[PDB]
Amino acid sequence: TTTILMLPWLGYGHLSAFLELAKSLSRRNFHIYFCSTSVNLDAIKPKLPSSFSDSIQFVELHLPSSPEFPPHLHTTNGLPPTLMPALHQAFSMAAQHFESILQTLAPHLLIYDSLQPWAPRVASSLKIPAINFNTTGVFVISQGLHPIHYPHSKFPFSEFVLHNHWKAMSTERTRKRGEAFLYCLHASCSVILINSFRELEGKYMDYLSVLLNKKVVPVGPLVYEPNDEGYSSIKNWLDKKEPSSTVFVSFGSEYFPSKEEMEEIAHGLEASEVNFIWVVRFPQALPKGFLERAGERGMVVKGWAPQAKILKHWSTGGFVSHCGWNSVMESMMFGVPIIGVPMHVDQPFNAGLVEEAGVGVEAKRDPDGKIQRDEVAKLIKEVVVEKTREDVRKKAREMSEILRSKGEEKFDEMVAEISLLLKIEHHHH
Amino acid sequence: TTTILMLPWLGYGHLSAFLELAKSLSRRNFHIYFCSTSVNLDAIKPKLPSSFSDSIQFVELHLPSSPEFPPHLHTTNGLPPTLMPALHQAFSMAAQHFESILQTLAPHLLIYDSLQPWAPRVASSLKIPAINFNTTGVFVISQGLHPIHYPHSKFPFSEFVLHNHWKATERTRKRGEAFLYCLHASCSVILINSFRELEGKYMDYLSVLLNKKVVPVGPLVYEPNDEGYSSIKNWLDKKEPSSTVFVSFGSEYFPSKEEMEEIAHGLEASEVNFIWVVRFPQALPKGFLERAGERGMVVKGWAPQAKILKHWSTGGFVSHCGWNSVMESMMFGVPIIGVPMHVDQPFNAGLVEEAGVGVEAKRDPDGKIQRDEVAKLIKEVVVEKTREDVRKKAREMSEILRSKGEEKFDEMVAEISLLLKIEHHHH
Ligand SMILES: C[C@@H](CC[C@@H](O[C@@H]1O[C@@H](CO)[C@H](O)[C@H](O)[C@H]1O[C@@H]1O[C@H](CO)[C@@H](O)[C@H](O)[C@H]1O)C(C)(C)O)[C@@H]1CC[C@@]2(C)[C@@H]3CC=C4[C@H](CC[C@H](O[C@@H]5O[C@H](CO)[C@@H](O)[C@H](O)[C@H]5O)C4(C)C)[C@]3(C)[C@@H](O)C[C@]12C
Ligand SMILES: C[C@@H](CC[C@@H](O[C@@H]1O[C@@H](CO)[C@H](O)[C@H](O)[C@H]1O[C@@H]1O[C@H](CO)[C@@H](O)[C@H](O)[C@H]1O)C(C)(C)O)[C@@H]1CC[C@@]2(C)[C@@H]3CC=C4[C@H](CC[C@H](O[C@@H]5O[C@H](CO)[C@@H](O)[C@H](O)[C@H]5O)C4(C)C)[C@]3(C)[C@@H](O)C[C@]12C
Ligand SMILES: C[C@@H](CC[C@@H](O[C@@H]1O[C@@H](CO)[C@H](O)[C@H](O)[C@H]1O[C@@H]1O[C@H](CO)[C@@H](O)[C@H](O)[C@H]1O)C(C)(C)O)[C@@H]1CC[C@@]2(C)[C@@H]3CC=C4[C@H](CC[C@H](O[C@@H]5O[C@H](CO)[C@@H](O)[C@H](O)[C@H]5O)C4(C)C)[C@]3(C)[C@@H](O)C[C@]12C
Ligand SMILES: C[C@@H](CC[C@@H](O[C@@H]1O[C@@H](CO)[C@H](O)[C@H](O)[C@H]1O[C@@H]1O[C@H](CO)[C@@H](O)[C@H](O)[C@H]1O)C(C)(C)O)[C@@H]1CC[C@@]2(C)[C@@H]3CC=C4[C@H](CC[C@H](O[C@@H]5O[C@H](CO)[C@@H](O)[C@H](O)[C@H]5O)C4(C)C)[C@]3(C)[C@@H](O)C[C@]12C
Ligand SMILES: C[C@H](CO)OC[C@@H](C)OC[C@@H](C)OC[C@@H](C)OC[C@@H](C)OC[C@H](C)OC[C@@H](C)O
Ligand SMILES: C[C@H](CO)OC[C@@H](C)OC[C@@H](C)OC[C@@H](C)OC[C@@H](C)OC[C@H](C)OC[C@@H](C)O
Ligand SMILES: C[C@H](CO)OC[C@@H](C)OC[C@@H](C)OC[C@@H](C)OC[C@@H](C)OC[C@H](C)OC[C@@H](C)O
Ligand SMILES: O=c1ccn([C@@H]2O[C@H](COP(=O)(O)OP(=O)(O)O)[C@@H](O)[C@H]2O)c(=O)[nH]1
Ligand SMILES: O=c1ccn([C@@H]2O[C@H](COP(=O)(O)OP(=O)(O)O)[C@@H](O)[C@H]2O)c(=O)[nH]1
Repeated sequence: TTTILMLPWLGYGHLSAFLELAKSLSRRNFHIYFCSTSVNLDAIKPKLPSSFSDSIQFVELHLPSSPEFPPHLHTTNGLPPTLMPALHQAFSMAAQHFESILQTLAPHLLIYDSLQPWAPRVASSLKIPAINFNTTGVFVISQGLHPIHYPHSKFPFSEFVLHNHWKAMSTERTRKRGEAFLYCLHASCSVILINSFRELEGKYMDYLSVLLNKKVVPVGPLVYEPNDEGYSSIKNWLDKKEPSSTVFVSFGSEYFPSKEEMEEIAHGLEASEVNFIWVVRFPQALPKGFLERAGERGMVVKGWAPQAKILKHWSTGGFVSHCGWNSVMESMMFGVPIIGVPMHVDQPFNAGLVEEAGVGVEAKRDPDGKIQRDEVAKLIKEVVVEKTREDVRKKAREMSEILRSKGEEKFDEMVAEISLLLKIEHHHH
Repeated sequence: TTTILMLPWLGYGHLSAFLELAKSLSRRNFHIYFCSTSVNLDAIKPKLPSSFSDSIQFVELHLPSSPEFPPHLHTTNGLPPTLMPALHQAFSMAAQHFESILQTLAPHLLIYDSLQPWAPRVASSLKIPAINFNTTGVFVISQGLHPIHYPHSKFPFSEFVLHNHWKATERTRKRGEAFLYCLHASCSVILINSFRELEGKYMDYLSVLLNKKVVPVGPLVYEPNDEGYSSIKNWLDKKEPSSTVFVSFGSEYFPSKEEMEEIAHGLEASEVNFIWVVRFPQALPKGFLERAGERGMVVKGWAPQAKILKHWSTGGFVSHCGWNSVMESMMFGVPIIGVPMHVDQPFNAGLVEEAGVGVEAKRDPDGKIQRDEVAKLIKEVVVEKTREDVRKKAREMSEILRSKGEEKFDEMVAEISLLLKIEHHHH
């Protein structure tokens, strides 16, 4: 039995995408060691059906621990942003435990995320072949690598323009971050895997492959679908609404919008008169009277909501989303138009790809980089409340039809590449 | 590797349901020998993706052959109804070749259909455990078995009444004895293509009446990925959403000229868009296609039923209510307009109506189809959509069925595991 150890970065969206990939490999008769910190393994375990537990086994990675940084903070999920430097420093210090895990389990293959340059170095030292898996889409990576080779040329194959707000958000420190990220891709054996699909990003995949001089293999759409978490009361509330009348509002697992940002979002929801379910979180807030004036149109869920189940409900007509890639992939699969309110990292590029595909719209920031309640209201009105953007709704339906038609063949290329790589390395061993 | 030989009855609907069940066992690491006549194996091979061919292997069963009854007629698909006695007799005579196949391949398990009492007998003689798999739903079986045990009491848990057209001695008893033997002879359990949200109380009742465990393995529904589709798709793409009915009477029925006349006039009066599969043995009123214009399309011989039912333009399914077609329509959320023809179909239409995911065009007292019934129901369900209730339940049923996954086969796999562990001891 061929064994693969999988090492996602310590973020919930990363663990989620890796676990969907783990199931696909389990269905192809691989045995999977799924390796993360205990707090992340606990968070993702409800997403693993019991039928997989014989072939997908959780392996705890130990980070350095202190009473000031204890194991329940060894995740980006709800982490105070100012502990991100500590979290990254401790993850890099896990390389010795990770070496011991690889020596004990001796897996045939390592699949690793793009935030751990040490991981393919440890694997190589044990003669364990290793492949990089990216849980972003392709667009953002191609946009970052293009200016390195073509500093005086516009990015081709897109009219996307990154807002000045993110253009400025020591160039030497920024360079070293990019060198570590690219090393993870560059070090990958023969191919890199990425959670995307050609109908959406084929031209960018081909370009990235030319730029990196490595084959890019899509393995998406990777989308978790559950089989209470508070859904019983949420479903009963959604059941009282008209079809396609409600927006779900969420900024993912590792972002806390500021008070000023929440004000613009809240006033936008209010002016649109939409029904809304809004997940509000606080690290491990709303205008006075906002909920009271919303009345039965609004619901705030504290901490966490059953995102997939809400997006699949017949009452849901829109998704006000930070445009994290898993959330975008879910919304496309479920056919819910995205109203993009991107915040940072890959999100503004994801919102631009959503907009260019015609399956969603982006709420634009003002020149000073602030969210605009007027934009948010206008786009919710057009996409959900009055539905004058029938073009967006049609493209969203058509994309979901495309994504629902994909099956296990989406993994054929990855499996063939893994097979070839292990047969070659067995010779060289 | 545990091996299973599967022996459907020689009908396309049966091979279809058996192949979907074969795929589910293959994903559970069984090796499948899929056994049927060559004409049937040829017909079903497009529905088997290449990824399965290493673990689902086709095995040819030979029936007796003659120039008057050659191998391309060894199927009910498009077969002249007056050759059905010959096909059944030929299938019985295949029991010898079937024994040789079981001896050669030595499968660990036989799964067999309900039209071959000799099959579990051959398996038993070779000490091969055998399980019956039914490609109907359960309602029809419980309705047939109930009056045997309760001749003076009405069937419970349903108000369905079988029209006198289908109501109307020793030969009938002998047919029922052979069918029930297939179920009764099954080892430990019978398998059936159904699911509890739709037929739970009937499964429980059948299990009591047969004194055997009934294990559901449904919904079993083929979904594809040309065969004419590219042109049909371009035609559907020009229609309004949910505006079009697909019309089909399955693989082994040819409606009479009289029936075709009533269906045709019902379609015309409704002013619905329609795609209608019309077949001739291995027809329409004069001017009907002309007057229909671009509203109607006749497809000769065969159509990509699943792709059509899944299209955004399809709002209804005028169906003979064969069980695979009912299961597909429920899975895809398309309301059924039932025009059942024979065998289990009037019972299936009754269950559809009871569940509220479709409606049944009722026949006249003398058994004739009524063009006014067909037109009225198409108008109410598809064209005017005043039966919002039917469309909603169809949608809610589609969501239920889409929520099911690989767990629907857990009970079957566990029973198979137990049965083989027991019989390994005894042999
Ligand atoms: C800084 C360097 C690695 C940083 C890490 O360091 C590692 O640390 C040690 C211990 O930790 C490890 O043990 C490793 O040994 C050591 O890593 C080695 O680092 C050397 C360079 O120091 C590589 O040579 C060698 O391979 C690699 O192993 C880090 C973060 C851990 O410190 C990065 C890795 C990805 C990479 C190679 C990119 C992406 C891909 C490349 C480009 C430049 C040019 C090429 O691209 C081609 O250029 C043509 C002209 O335009 C195009 O025509 C064509 O299209 C395009 O393909 C290429 C594919 C090589 C490019 C943009 C380079 O600028 C800079 C590179 C950014
Ligand atoms: C691989 C690289 C990713 C870079 C890409 O980003 C990613 O891109 C998205 C795709 O779009 C992804 O999906 C992720 O979401 C997104 O990642 C997030 O990005 C946001 C803001 O951008 C952060 O807020 C958040 O935290 C981070 O996770 C990028 C920037 C190219 O885009 C990661 C980022 C953090 C980082 C730089 C750490 C931490 C700090 C560094 C170390 C190595 C050495 C240095 O650190 C050493 O240690 C101490 C630091 O002070 C000092 O003592 C000493 O001087 C120094 O040597 C250094 C500072 C460079 C170290 C351990 C590196 O190996 C590996 C790095 C892990
Ligand atoms: C198991 C039984 C199924 C009976 C059930 O039906 C099924 O129920 C649905 C579920 O709802 C299913 O899904 C199927 O669609 C539906 O099936 C179809 O039903 C329609 C009309 O309803 C036919 O048009 C069509 O053909 C048939 O497939 C039923 C009736 C209970 O409902 C089958 C049907 C035919 C039959 C009776 C044959 C053929 C003929 C018979 C033999 C056995 C012995 C006899 O043979 C004679 O033996 C004599 C010596 O004793 C000789 O004198 C003589 O020469 C010889 O003929 C006999 C005539 C009874 C024989 C070989 C039997 O083993 C097995 C039988 C195979
Ligand atoms: C006619 C007979 C089989 C015909 C075939 O023959 C086979 O042919 C030989 C070679 O071909 C083979 O070698 C087989 O040996 C030989 O088959 C044997 O045939 C005898 C009876 O001759 C059985 O005894 C024995 O098991 C079985 O092996 C064939 C091929 C000719 O077609 C049929 C099979 C299914 C069956 C048993 C049913 C369904 C289930 C049963 C019922 C009635 C009573 C029971 O039901 C219970 O009744 C209670 C009171 O109401 C309720 O309390 C409870 O709820 C309910 O469970 C029971 C479960 C047994 C019932 C209605 C019976 O009438 C009649 C039966 C119809
Ligand atoms: C540490 C990293 C990698 O280890 O350093 C690598 C560094 C070399 O950058 C490599 C790559 C990113 O760019 C290659 C570049 C040299 O290409 C020049 C080309 C565009 O020709 C134009 C040139 C001015 O004019 C053309 C002239 C012939 O007319
Ligand atoms: C914002 C969002 C983040 O999620 O977008 C990310 C995107 C920007 O991706 C950046 C990444 C794909 O490239 C990083 C790059 C900017 O770093 C430069 C470094 C690798 O140069 C190497 C080497 C010296 O260059 C050789 C050159 C001098 O010839
Ligand atoms: C009348 C019902 C509902 O109105 O519809 C009939 C239809 C549902 O039948 C389909 C079939 C599935 O069930 C028939 C079979 C279960 O029993 C038939 C019986 C006459 O054969 C003799 C039988 C073995 O003998 C047993 C005993 C009397 O010896
Ligand atoms: O309240 C919530 C918020 C998020 N999610 C899930 O968390 C994932 C978030 O990943 P994404 O890539 O969208 O963004 P990230 O959290 O990485 O920023 C997605 O699977 C969402 O469905 C959820 O289930 N409930
Ligand atoms: O033109 C056609 C007619 C039928 N079918 C398929 O054939 C099966 C018919 O089986 P059903 O149980 O509905 O009735 P039967 O043919 O057994 O009477 C179903 O999978 C249909 O999708 C098809 O694909 N194209």
